[PDB]
Amino acid sequence: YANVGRWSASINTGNCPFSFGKVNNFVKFGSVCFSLKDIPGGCAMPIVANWAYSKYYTIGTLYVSWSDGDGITGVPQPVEGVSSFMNVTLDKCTKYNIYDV
Amino acid sequence: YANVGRWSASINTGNCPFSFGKVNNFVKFGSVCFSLKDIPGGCAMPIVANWAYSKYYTIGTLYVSWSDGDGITGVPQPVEGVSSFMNVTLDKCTKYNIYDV
Ligand SMILES: *[C@@H]1O[C@H](CO)[C@@H](O)[C@H](O)[C@H]1NC(C)=O
Ligand SMILES: *[C@@H]1O[C@H](CO)[C@@H](O)[C@H](O)[C@H]1NC(C)=O
Repeated sequence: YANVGRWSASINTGNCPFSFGKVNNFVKFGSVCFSLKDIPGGCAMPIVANWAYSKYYTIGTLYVSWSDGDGITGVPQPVEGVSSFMNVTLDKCTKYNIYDV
Repeated sequence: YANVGRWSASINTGNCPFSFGKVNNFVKFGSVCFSLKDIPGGCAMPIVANWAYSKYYTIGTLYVSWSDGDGITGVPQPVEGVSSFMNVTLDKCTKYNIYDV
């Protein structure tokens, strides 16, 4: 969509213990699955359009379901192969995600 | 199923204030109902298969719904008729469920 007039749209957390987008920050799961048709035990994130922050419509929702644990990690950008990078900024104040801390 | 390879499966509490199996411990309801198709206001317990505790699949879910109150009790084993047993172990430390305490 275009930002025509005072229209806006977004995902919202809805009732999940994470947000769409924010799961790119090294959030971990034993298994995670998404749908545009409802899925059992899963939380739902409303795809909300609104006009002027004054009228709001759930133009759809995203249904998301997961196991806690790990083996699945959400990440900022692409990765390849067996070899894995370590990226570190020495001696400068830094925001870090080190061995899932 | 057989425990072939590292496969396992279970019910989990999901989002319920009880577990399947554990409701056999004298848990009480005004009404309770179960389904394999979704039911309104009810919590859902995921029927999870997993491999090696490392990949997990909701092979189904159990949907469960209830009223609080009583007249329905979950119990360990069968019962019959109008007459009801009292089973007590005097003078030895014991785990008890006495008049729903
Ligand atoms: C480390 O992260 C920064 C963030 O932009 C990126 O520019 C850089 O390419 C990364 N280094 C490696 C080795 O991936
Ligand atoms: C009392 O509970 C024990 C637990 O195993 C059982 O073996 C016994 O038969 C019970 N007694 C009665 C009267 O049901």
